Amino acid sequence: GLTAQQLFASADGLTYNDFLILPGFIDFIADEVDLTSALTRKITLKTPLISSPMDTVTEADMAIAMALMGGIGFIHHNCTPEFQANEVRKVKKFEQGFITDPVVLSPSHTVGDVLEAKMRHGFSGIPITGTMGSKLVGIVTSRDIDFLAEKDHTTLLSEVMTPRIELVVAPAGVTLKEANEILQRSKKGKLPIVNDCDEAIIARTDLKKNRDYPLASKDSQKQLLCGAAVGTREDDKYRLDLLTQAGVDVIVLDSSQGNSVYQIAMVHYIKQKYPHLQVIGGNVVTAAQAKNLIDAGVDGLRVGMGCGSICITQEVMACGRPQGTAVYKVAEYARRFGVPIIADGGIQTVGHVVKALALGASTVMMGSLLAATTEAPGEVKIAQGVSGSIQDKGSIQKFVPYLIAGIQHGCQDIGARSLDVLRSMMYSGELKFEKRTMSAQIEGGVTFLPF
Amino acid sequence: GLTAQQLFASADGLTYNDFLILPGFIDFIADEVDLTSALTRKITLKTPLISSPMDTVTEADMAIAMALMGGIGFIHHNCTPEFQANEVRKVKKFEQGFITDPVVLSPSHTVGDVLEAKMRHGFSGIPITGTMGSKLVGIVTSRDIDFLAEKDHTTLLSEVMTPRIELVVAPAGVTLKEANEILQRSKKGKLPIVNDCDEAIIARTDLKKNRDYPLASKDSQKQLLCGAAVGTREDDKYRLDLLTQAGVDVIVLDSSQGNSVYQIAMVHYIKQKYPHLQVIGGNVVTAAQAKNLIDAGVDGLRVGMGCGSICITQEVMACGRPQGTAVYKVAEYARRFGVPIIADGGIQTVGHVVKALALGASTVMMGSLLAATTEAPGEVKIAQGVSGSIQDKGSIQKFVPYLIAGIQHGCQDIGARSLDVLRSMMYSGELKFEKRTMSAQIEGGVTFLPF
Amino acid sequence: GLTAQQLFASADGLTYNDFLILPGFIDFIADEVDLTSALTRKITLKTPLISSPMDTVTEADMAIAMALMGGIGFIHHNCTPEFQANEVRKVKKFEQGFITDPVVLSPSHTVGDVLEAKMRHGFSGIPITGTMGSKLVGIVTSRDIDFLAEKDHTTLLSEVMTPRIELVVAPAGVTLKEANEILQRSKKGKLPIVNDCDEAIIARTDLKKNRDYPLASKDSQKQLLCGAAVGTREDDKYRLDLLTQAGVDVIVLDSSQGNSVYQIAMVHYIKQKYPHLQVIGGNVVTAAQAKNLIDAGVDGLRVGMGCGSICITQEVMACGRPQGTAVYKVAEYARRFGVPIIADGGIQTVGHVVKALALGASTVMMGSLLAATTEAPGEVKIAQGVSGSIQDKGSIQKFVPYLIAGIQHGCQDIGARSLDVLRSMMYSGELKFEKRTMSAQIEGGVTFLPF
Ligand SMILES: NC(=O)c1ccc[n+]([C@@H]2O[C@H](COP(=O)([O-])OP(=O)(O)OC[C@H]3O[C@@H](n4cnc5c(N)ncnc54)[C@H](O)[C@@H]3O)[C@@H](O)[C@H]2O)c1
Ligand SMILES: NC(=O)c1ccc[n+]([C@@H]2O[C@H](COP(=O)([O-])OP(=O)(O)OC[C@H]3O[C@@H](n4cnc5c(N)ncnc54)[C@H](O)[C@@H]3O)[C@@H](O)[C@H]2O)c1
Ligand SMILES: NC(=O)c1ccc[n+]([C@@H]2O[C@H](COP(=O)([O-])OP(=O)(O)OC[C@H]3O[C@@H](n4cnc5c(N)ncnc54)[C@H](O)[C@@H]3O)[C@@H](O)[C@H]2O)c1
Ligand SMILES: Nc1nc2c(ncn2[C@@H]2O[C@H](COP(=O)(O)OP(=O)(O)OP(=O)(O)O)[C@@H](O)[C@H]2O)c(=O)[nH]1
Ligand SMILES: Nc1nc2c(ncn2[C@@H]2O[C@H](COP(=O)(O)OP(=O)(O)OP(=O)(O)O)[C@@H](O)[C@H]2O)c(=O)[nH]1
Ligand SMILES: Nc1nc2c(ncn2[C@@H]2O[C@H](COP(=O)(O)OP(=O)(O)OP(=O)(O)O)[C@@H](O)[C@H]2O)c(=O)[nH]1
Ligand SMILES: Nc1nc2c(ncn2[C@@H]2O[C@H](COP(=O)(O)OP(=O)(O)OP(=O)(O)O)[C@@H](O)[C@H]2O)c(=O)[nH]1
Ligand SMILES: Nc1nc2c(ncn2[C@@H]2O[C@H](COP(=O)(O)OP(=O)(O)OP(=O)(O)O)[C@@H](O)[C@H]2O)c(=O)[nH]1
Ligand SMILES: Nc1nc2c(ncn2[C@@H]2O[C@H](COP(=O)(O)OP(=O)(O)OP(=O)(O)O)[C@@H](O)[C@H]2O)c(=O)[nH]1
Ligand SMILES: Nc1ncnc2c1ncn2[C@@H]1O[C@H](COP(=O)(O)OP(=O)(O)OP(=O)(O)O)[C@@H](O)[C@H]1O
Ligand SMILES: Nc1ncnc2c1ncn2[C@@H]1O[C@H](COP(=O)(O)OP(=O)(O)OP(=O)(O)O)[C@@H](O)[C@H]1O
Ligand SMILES: Nc1ncnc2c1ncn2[C@@H]1O[C@H](COP(=O)(O)OP(=O)(O)OP(=O)(O)O)[C@@H](O)[C@H]1O
Ligand SMILES: O=c1[nH]cnc2c1ncn2[C@@H]1O[C@H](COP(=O)(O)O)[C@@H](O)[C@H]1O
Ligand SMILES: O=c1[nH]cnc2c1ncn2[C@@H]1O[C@H](COP(=O)(O)O)[C@@H](O)[C@H]1O
Ligand SMILES: O=c1[nH]cnc2c1ncn2[C@@H]1O[C@H](COP(=O)(O)O)[C@@H](O)[C@H]1O
Repeated sequence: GLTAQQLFASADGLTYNDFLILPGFIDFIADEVDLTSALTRKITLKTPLISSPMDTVTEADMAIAMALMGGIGFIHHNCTPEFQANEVRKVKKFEQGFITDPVVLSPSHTVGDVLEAKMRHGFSGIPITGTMGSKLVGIVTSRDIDFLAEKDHTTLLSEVMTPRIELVVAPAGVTLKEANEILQRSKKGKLPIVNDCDEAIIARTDLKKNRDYPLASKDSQKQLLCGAAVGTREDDKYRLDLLTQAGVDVIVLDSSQGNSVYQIAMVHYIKQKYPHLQVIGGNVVTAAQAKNLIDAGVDGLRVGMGCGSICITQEVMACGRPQGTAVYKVAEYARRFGVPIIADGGIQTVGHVVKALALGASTVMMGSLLAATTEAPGEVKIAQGVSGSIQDKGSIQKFVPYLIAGIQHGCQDIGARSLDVLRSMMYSGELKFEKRTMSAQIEGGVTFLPF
Repeated sequence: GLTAQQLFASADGLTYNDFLILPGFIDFIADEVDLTSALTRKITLKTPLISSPMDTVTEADMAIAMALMGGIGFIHHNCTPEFQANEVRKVKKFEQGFITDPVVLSPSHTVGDVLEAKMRHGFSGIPITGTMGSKLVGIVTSRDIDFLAEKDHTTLLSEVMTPRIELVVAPAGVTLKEANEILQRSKKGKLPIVNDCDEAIIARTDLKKNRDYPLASKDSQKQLLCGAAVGTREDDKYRLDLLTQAGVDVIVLDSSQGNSVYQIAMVHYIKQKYPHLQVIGGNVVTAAQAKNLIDAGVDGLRVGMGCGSICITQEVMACGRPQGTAVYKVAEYARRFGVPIIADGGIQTVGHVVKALALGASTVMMGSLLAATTEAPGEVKIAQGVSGSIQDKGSIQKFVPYLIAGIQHGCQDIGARSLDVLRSMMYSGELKFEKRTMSAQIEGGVTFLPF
Repeated sequence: GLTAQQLFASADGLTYNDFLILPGFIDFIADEVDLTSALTRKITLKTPLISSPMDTVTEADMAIAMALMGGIGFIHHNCTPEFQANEVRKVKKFEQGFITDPVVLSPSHTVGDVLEAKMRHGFSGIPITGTMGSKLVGIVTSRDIDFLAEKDHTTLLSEVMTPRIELVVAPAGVTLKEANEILQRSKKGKLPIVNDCDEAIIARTDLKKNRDYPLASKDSQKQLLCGAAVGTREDDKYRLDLLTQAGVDVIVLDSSQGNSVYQIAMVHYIKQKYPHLQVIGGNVVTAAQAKNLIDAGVDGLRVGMGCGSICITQEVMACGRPQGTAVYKVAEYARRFGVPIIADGGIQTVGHVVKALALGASTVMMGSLLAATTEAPGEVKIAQGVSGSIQDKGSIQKFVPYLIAGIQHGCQDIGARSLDVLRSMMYSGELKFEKRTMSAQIEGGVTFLPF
């Protein structure tokens, strides 16, 4: 076949469908290939898959799911800054380990107020001055509240709490694993971490979820990694603070055409106000474009212009690049400076994901391929997109594993035991390509139900 | 408008789409109308809706769901008798109240065996001679087993059980509400009901589910009502016993054409071997047909021939009846002997359900309208059906409430405050009808998403 | 429901799809219903089904098949009279019992001539003056000829015949059953029936075929009943003789509109030149039309005008009648004089056949429904038909039994144990009908594969 360099020296407009990969020597099982990949210069993920920040794709629910499956979710603009910050708060509060700021109450409150807290925040389990300085009086939970009816709005916590002397508690200074051990071998669900003066909390739901989700992408504090997209205008500097107060780990600068003085200024702003925050540059399709955002200190580069399944940018603008050529030509340069690429748009099926991953992309952000799932949101001003529709596609819980299995099988029967080794062979020529004619693409095709 | 008698005196082939109902005097809210209806002569349901016993509709999962929503599910033939009995067992074991036959173990077993029981039967909580005579040694549960790894298959229950002296227990003789009270005000999930000699169990999951499902159709023992369809041949008499050992409450005799000596013999067999079982006659579309099955002592009558969304019986047979005319003409006679009718086939939307309910049907069985949901099964020999397909329709949990809301709104704006009063007015003329021409049906029609 | 008289008193244009039959009391198995029916006043058939004489439906092969399945075949006009007579000869020679005119040879012939006879006539087994007066010299057959190669065209029958002294033979005067017994208990295939002077033949193939085809419609001489369609012009009187020399049993007078002086003249000609030949009148759709052909002495009446699946007669002519109304109104009168009716055109599926049989038709003739089968032929001048096409439909051997099964099931679940009792009930009101609206026909409908 043809090496990547020889394939892309043709100067043709090679998208993904314009070439294939010649298979290799299988030497391992379909479940042994490692999918480890980097979302950012200082964030590593188990699943290279990402969810694109669009109004009908990525909100708190999709971010929760995609962080549980080892990926990540980026939240969108079509909402108020307060709404975006609230969604990020939900994402980071889904699974938390140390519950350092419970929904605390004072013994003067009422079971009706406990029910109100259950509705508004979701938790029926809340410890009972009503601040993070109160020596425990007790705890309330579903098993203390549930049977009460017609009397909740008139019953003090006095009649239903658990007096602390009956509680099991732990000291302030024990590590998380030790607190988990004390919780596990206490046959109870909540272990308040208390100070020597008797003034955080760890739950069992977090451990059950750690069981249920082996690949969940968690931070150093056992909270789901979350990201957010911040614009380039002046107003964006209040949105950025309102959200970074929520602790977003990575931000993608949202812009159709990335290379500009404006995004460079926004970078120089972020990388000087919050030096520990990780940034992703704007959509570039050229090494000359990416040079500026790399010199600006950016840690990752979104790649793709006009190749979206919902994007008519080429039609309306006469600018862009073929998807696969852009991805290869940009990643071959970004790789020189440790900057992950993200192939955005153009991905219709798992073969496209595998092609993009082999072409240099350290991760892959997808849009419409993830839309219409049960977790997705919903049930002059020249335009650049179409208000399309997609058929129902089920839950991410069932869908993402299909993609992971497909990528692993592809790596198996292409001969790569890891997504790093795959790229190594590609950049060393041990992996081979061949172009496809329209008749060949016709040949390679055809009630289909993969699961 | 036209009374029901005057409408059906026309002798025309009036299906549901061939007439409408003139609205009346609204005097109440959309949520005040009562939907109480009888599935059988001695079974009353909260939701008149039923799920038809077909290979791609009704299995254990669908029956569980439809019993939770106040309806009922009938299990099909396309499987072994053992499979059908197992499915009925699952349905009756989903929510049980008194757990009279737990998955009991002996202290000589192993945590690996507890995990095996969790996988095969589903419960991780099981009490520990290992029979229903053992004085309790302890109990095991997720909070006793979960943290164990690489040692489960070599650890006796000695290291992990809860010694009984630490357990809370109750005496044998307390009523279910008292046992529930002791469980609720003990802050624990399992209360073994023990004899005075210290040799059943009630869980908290049943009470949580009773909270979550107010309208769940439960028997006198707090187990979901379940049904099964048994044929008419000689072999069916072993299937009938193998399933009635599971405690099916109601049986529908499955046959295209009901009136026959064969179904009469099967009736006379059931109603003399298991006199307490309730039977539903075969598909009849005529009062003369229904006379025989009524005199045979049957308690309910399935109605509908050739009107199924997947049925080509008229095309292949030249026999049947128009759906609405059959339903009215048969129910007007069955009503004379307290026998509920079931309108089967011909129902595409909620208006059809409302029409059938107004026409006399005490309940309504549906096929394709419920197919393709997340809960449904799957992902010469002259034929009478087609292997069709349906688009995804989501979960029953979300779908059935749409139907209940629609039927309630229909009753509201037709002026009926209950499904009994609706039928009373219909049979007394206070409810009025009018025929529709093809142009009128064209007029009354038209991206649609009801929820 | 509605009696036939009340249904057809509506004066509407009721085709088959415009009403249904209400079911009744099943009292027997699906294979117990008798399908005996009369093709003509003096021909009774086991299978009411007939094949219509059209260029693309009925030739020798189709007639052979449809006579084997208990029906009959009528041969067409689109060919020379010699061709039609030859086709009838093939039909009557397919299975023959007494082979009274074998392909006889003289011992001076050659094995090459035996092969030539095998190719031209089909039989490799022929007895060896070479006329029906020769005292047998021997017989030749595949087992005497097959191994010979490169020498067949130069070998006399002397080297290969079976000398008569080695043959088993029977006397002239034995009945067919006795000769068959002698053949069966002789362990050989051909038994020459010889005169006392030692000057017919029976094969084992005829007995094997009598085994394989229990319902085959055979004449009094064990030859397949065959028919032919003869025009009404002057030239047709030579075609009639050229074919009646072949022994056609029944003739259908082919004409779009039957009632005319020309067809009456043709009747009066046939019924006076060949008084033993049975005739079928021209297409009538009215009792006033049928009166003339009945008084002309006709023995059967083809019914149907403009209702063919390939006929545009109404469109081009403004004349005809609705199919079901015509069939009922004509058969109710013809029945008065023992004349079978034949419902032609309008039968799309088995339900149509059942409806027609219930309506009075003693038989039914089909066109396109039988076209495209493996047995069918092929692989100003105002027009009245269209050169349409049909999808492949398999062999008659498999397809006819499906129709028998369907008609029998229809009779079962409509409550008729015989096609005579069905008609008797219909004419006495024990069978009931109901009209269908367009919405009802829409309801009763829907990858379908009946076998
Ligand atoms: N990459 C793709 O495939 C693609 C294609 C089309 C659209 N999109 C997405 O749709 C959106 C379109 O981005 P956009 O750049 O058009 O929107 P934008 O909000 O960044 O800006 C819109 C217009 O204002 C300009 N602008 C940017 N920052 C400005 C500032 N601070 N002051 C003044 N003008 C400023 C832009 O150059 C552009 O002309 C983004 O979400 C983009 O990612 C993506
Ligand atoms: N009413 C409708 O809308 C409709 C239409 C078509 C099919 N169906 C369903 O499809 C199936 C078809 O039922 P069916 O009656 O054809 O199937 P079946 O298994 O009851 O019997 C098939 C055939 O055998 C006969 N039969 C019945 N019991 C028999 C016995 N004990 N011994 C011998 N023969 C016996 C029947 O009369 C029929 O001819 C059923 O599930 C029926 O409900 C329903
Ligand atoms: N039954 C149906 O639904 C239907 C409808 C249309 C056509 N067909 C078939 O197509 C063909 C059409 O028949 P057709 O009557 O048009 O053809 P035909 O050859 O019988 O006669 C054609 C014309 O000649 C006339 N004619 C017939 N015999 C005559 C005679 N002896 N002397 C003088 N004139 C004579 C007829 O009246 C007609 O005008 C037949 O095979 C008919 O059965 C059937
Ligand atoms: N309470 C609690 N403990 C956690 C959570 N996540 C990890 N831990 C604990 O932190 C330690 C990490 O163990 P791992 O097996 O590596 O856990 P993991 O979350 O699957 O993997 P990592 O994210 O790589 O740590 C153990 O003591 C875990 O019980 C969490 O969400 N809640
Ligand atoms: N109580 C509490 N839980 C929090 C908070 N923030 C995040 N969580 C997470 O809430 C998750 C579920 O804990 P709980 O709400 O107690 O769940 P539970 O044990 O099923 O309790 P109930 O909701 O009473 O049924 C855990 O993963 C916690 O990390 C917080 O402020 N308070
Ligand atoms: N443990 C347990 N108790 C139950 C169950 N169903 C009902 N009960 C108890 O039986 C009594 C019935 O109370 P209801 O409010 O009528 O319960 P429901 O199941 O919603 O309604 P019904 O089915 O009409 O009894 C109460 O004491 C319930 O707690 C069940 O599944 N499990
Ligand atoms: N233990 C037990 N439960 C049963 C049995 N049959 C039905 N159940 C039902 O199982 C349901 C769930 O109870 P549990 O198994 O305790 O569920 P849980 O409290 O979530 O406990 P885990 O399954 O250990 O997580 C209840 O509604 C019981 O009625 C049985 O034989 N044993
Ligand atoms: N020999 C012969 N058979 C005839 C004739 N007319 C009809 N048949 C039929 O031919 C059919 C087949 O008989 P055979 O020709 O002997 O068939 P076979 O036994 O397979 O013999 P081979 O053709 O030699 O293989 C029988 O059903 C006969 O009735 C005729 O003139 N001669
Ligand atoms: N050689 C020969 N004998 C036949 C044929 N048909 C019937 N026979 C004989 O004639 C007698 C009639 O027996 P049946 O059982 O009535 O035969 P069938 O053809 O199945 O039925 P029928 O047509 O009613 O005579 C028996 O002696 C048969 O062997 C035939 O095609 N060939
Ligand atoms: N540390 C503790 N020591 C003693 N009792 C406690 C402690 N924490 C909570 N409790 C009380 O005992 C129960 C401990 O179990 P847990 O906190 O998991 O309850 P829960 O949330 O109701 O369980 P579930 O949600 O699974 O029904 C609580 O319901 C509660 O009222
Ligand atoms: N009657 C009892 N008295 C004392 N301890 C009990 C009793 N029944 C069970 N236990 C032990 O204490 C716990 C009681 O809570 P429960 O039975 O609901 O646990 P669980 O099923 O693990 O809860 P969950 O499934 O909601 O996490 C069990 O985990 C168990 O091992
Ligand atoms: N009456 C007879 N007596 C003795 N031999 C006979 C007689 N008729 C035919 N034969 C010879 O013996 C064989 C008798 O069997 P039969 O006539 O069925 O042969 P066949 O047609 O070759 O059989 P098949 O076609 O099944 O292979 C013939 O092949 C033949 O040459
Ligand atoms: O509204 C729009 N107009 C044009 N391009 C868009 C729009 N919204 C998102 N995009 C881009 O198109 C991508 C979607 O690619 P997809 O995975 O093929 O759906 C996004 O990740 C953005 O880069
Ligand atoms: O396979 C089949 N052939 C013909 N009728 C069927 C078949 N299966 C089920 N039916 C009938 O058709 C009904 C389905 O009606 P639906 O609600 O309109 O789908 C069932 O309840 C049965 O009465
Ligand atoms: O060429 C034609 N033009 C008009 N009618 C025809 C023609 N050929 C046959 N017919 C009639 O149409 C019938 C076919 O009916 P079918 O079974 O519905 O195909 C035949 O039996 C004839 O009565």
